[PDB]
Amino acid sequence: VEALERDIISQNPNVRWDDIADLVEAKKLLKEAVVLPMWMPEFFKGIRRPWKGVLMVGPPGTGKTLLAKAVATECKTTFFNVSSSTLTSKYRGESEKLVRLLFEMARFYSPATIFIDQIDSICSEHEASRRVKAELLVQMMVMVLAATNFPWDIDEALRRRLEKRIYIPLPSAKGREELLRISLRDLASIAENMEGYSGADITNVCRDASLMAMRRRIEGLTPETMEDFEMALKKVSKSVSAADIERYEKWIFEFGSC
Repeated sequence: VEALERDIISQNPNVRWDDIADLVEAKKLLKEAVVLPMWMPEFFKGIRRPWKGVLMVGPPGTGKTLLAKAVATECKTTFFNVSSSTLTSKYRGESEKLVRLLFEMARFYSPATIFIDQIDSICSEHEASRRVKAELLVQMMVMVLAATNFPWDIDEALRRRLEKRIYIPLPSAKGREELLRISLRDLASIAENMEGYSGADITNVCRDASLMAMRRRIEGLTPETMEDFEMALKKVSKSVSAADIERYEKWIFEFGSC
């Protein structure tokens, strides 16, 4: 199916750079994307070129899929929001040669970016998954970006194809402080308290801390806040264990250029 590719994947129109805090990661993803540079080596000189594959690896809740659009929007490229899990699911019939055709569509549109979310979920209809991996290989001007919350389950075959591998981490004490701000409009001691908490764990621990405690004590007593935070801060987990965070750091030491 050609026409239906255009409405969902080809265009989910991206137009922003700096958003949702995460200032430390955005920078890193901005130093390796090198937009103000990257247009130029693309333009005229060879021997020095864009990365033949960029793998974003890291913990969830960092929203790397947003960071994809955030890169493609600055280089003024046509953006492709292709899920890796979507090709195996939505197209059983030999329509998977449409990975190749997809790349052909990218070449057609001069500036292009092909983001593949959930790369890890490929080898995991096995035969279909085997075919699509092959089409992805033979295909790999444009730009190709990948994303995985499980870098370890990426096979060594597609891994090598990824030239640049970068770690997209959780918000540090400064992001999680400002995420606290965004979720509310005293925040300092709360932010530095414990690492690991992702933006989602933050933007909900606020809500508990906000009124699940506040209203409860005004609805509790008679008719006729900082304490609540720490109280309801330990009624939520991080959903990313220190050991799991320890895992990403290890993978990026052994396969990533950090």
